[PDB]
Amino acid sequence: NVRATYTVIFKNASGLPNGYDNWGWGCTLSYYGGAMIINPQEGKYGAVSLKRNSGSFRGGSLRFDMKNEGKVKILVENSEADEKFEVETISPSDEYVTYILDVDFDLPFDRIDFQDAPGNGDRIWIKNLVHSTGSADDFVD
Amino acid sequence: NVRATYTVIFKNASGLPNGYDNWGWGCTLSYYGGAMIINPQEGKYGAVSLKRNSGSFRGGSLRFDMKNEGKVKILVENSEADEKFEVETISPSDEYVTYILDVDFDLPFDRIDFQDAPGNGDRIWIKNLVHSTGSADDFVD
Ligand SMILES: OC[C@H]1O[C@@H](O[C@H]2[C@H](O)[C@H](O)[C@H](O[C@H]3[C@H](O)[C@H](O)[C@H](O[C@H]4[C@H](O)[C@H](O)[C@H](O[C@H]5[C@H](O)[C@H](O)[C@H](O[C@H]6[C@H](O)[C@H](O)[C@H](O)O[C@@H]6CO)O[C@@H]5CO)O[C@@H]4CO)O[C@@H]3CO)O[C@@H]2CO)[C@@H](O)[C@@H](O)[C@@H]1O
Ligand SMILES: OC[C@H]1O[C@@H](O[C@H]2[C@H](O)[C@H](O)[C@H](O[C@H]3[C@H](O)[C@H](O)[C@H](O[C@H]4[C@H](O)[C@H](O)[C@H](O[C@H]5[C@H](O)[C@H](O)[C@H](O[C@H]6[C@H](O)[C@H](O)[C@H](O)O[C@@H]6CO)O[C@@H]5CO)O[C@@H]4CO)O[C@@H]3CO)O[C@@H]2CO)[C@@H](O)[C@@H](O)[C@@H]1O
Repeated sequence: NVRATYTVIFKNASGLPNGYDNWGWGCTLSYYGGAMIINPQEGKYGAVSLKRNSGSFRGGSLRFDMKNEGKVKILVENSEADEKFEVETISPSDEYVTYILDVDFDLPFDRIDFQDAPGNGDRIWIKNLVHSTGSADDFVD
Repeated sequence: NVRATYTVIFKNASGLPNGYDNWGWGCTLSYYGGAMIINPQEGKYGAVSLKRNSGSFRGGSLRFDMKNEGKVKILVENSEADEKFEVETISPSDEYVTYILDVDFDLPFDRIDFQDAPGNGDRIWIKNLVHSTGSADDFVD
C-alpha cells in the first residue's frame, strides 16, 4: 500500500496544539485569523520549536502554508539524543505559499522548528501544518 | 485548554487505513466511491473490526458518516486485556447521517467495531471516520 497516516498539528491556530509545548527561543508568539505568528528579536536568530510531549514522528513529509519577511530555516530534532537536522531554507514571500518537504533525518523527531535564519527580526506566519508518514511526492491533502 | 487532537482514520476509503488490520468476522468488506461497505452473512452477527497495529486511543469521541439497512452496534476493545465495550446501537437509515459518540470505556482501545446486531445480513456503509481526544459536545470537524 501507498496510503499514509496524516497528522493534523494545527489548522487554524489560536493557541498551541493539544499535546505540544513551545521550546522556542528569541521570539514572541502570537495569533491572528488562524495563523501562528513568530516575532523574532534582531540578533537572536529566534525560532518557534514545537515539542511533541508524547511520542515521535519518523521520516515522511511536512506540509504547511507560510508567508515570511526573510529567509526561514526548517529543522527537526530528537530531544532524547539531542540531535538536530536541517530540512530546508525557504526564500522570502509576501503571500502565503504551500510547502511539502521530505524529512530525511535518520532518527525519530519530536521537535519541529521554524527559525529566523538571517537574525534580522523578520516575521513568520504559519497555517495548516500536517505530517504524513509518506513521501512529499505522494502527499494528497 | 479545550483543544483536542483529531486522528483521521479514513476519509474516502478505497482499502484499509495505513497501520490498521481487519480483525472482523462473518462478513465481506468492499469499497465504493469513498465508502467502506460491510456485507455481513445472515446468522453470523458479522462485523468489521479495525485494529490499530501500534498504539491505542483513550476516551474521547468517535465521529463518522453511516447509512445502514438494519440496527448497527458500535463497540471498542482492548486487545491486550481482551475486553470489549458497547458504545451505542444506531437505528436503520436509508441516507448517510453524521454521528459523534462519547467513548466511556475505562481502558485504552485499539479495536473499533461496526456490527450487524440483528444478524439478518443488513449492509453497512461508512465514510469520514475520525477520533477526537475531547468530548462529543466539544467536537469541531
Ligand atoms: O523550558 C523547556 C525545556 O527546555 C529545555 O532546553 C531546551 C531549550 O529550551 C531550547 O529549546 C534549546 O534549543 C536549542 C536547539 O536544540 C538547537 O541547538 C538550536 O541551535 C540553533 C543555535 O542556537 C542558533 O540559533 C543557530 O543560529 C544560526 C542560524 O540558523 C544561521 O545559520 C546563522 O547564519 C549566519 C552566519 O553564522 C554568519 O553570521 C553569516 O554571515 O550570516 C548568517 C545569517 O545570515 O547563524 C546562526 C548562529 O549560528 O541556529 C541553530 C539551529 O536552529 O539552539 C536552541 C537554543 O539553544 O534546546 C534545549 C534542550 O537542549 C530543557 O531545559 C528542559 O529541561 C526544559 O523543560
Ligand atoms: O487473524 C487475526 C488475529 O485474530 C485474533 O483473534 C481475534 C479474532 O480474529 C476476532 O477478531 C475476535 O473478535 C471477537 C471479539 O473480540 C468479540 O468477543 C466478539 O463478540 C461478539 C460475539 O462473537 C457475537 O458476534 C455477538 O453477537 C450478538 C449481537 O451483538 C447481538 O447482541 C445479538 O442479539 C440477539 C439476541 O441474542 C437474541 O437472539 C435476540 O432475540 O435477537 C438479538 C438480535 O436481534 O446476539 C448476538 C450473539 O450473542 O456480538 C459480540 C460483540 O461484538 O466476537 C468476535 C469474534 O469471535 O477476537 C479474536 C481475539 O481474541 C488472534 O487469533 C490473533 O492471533 C490473530 O493475529
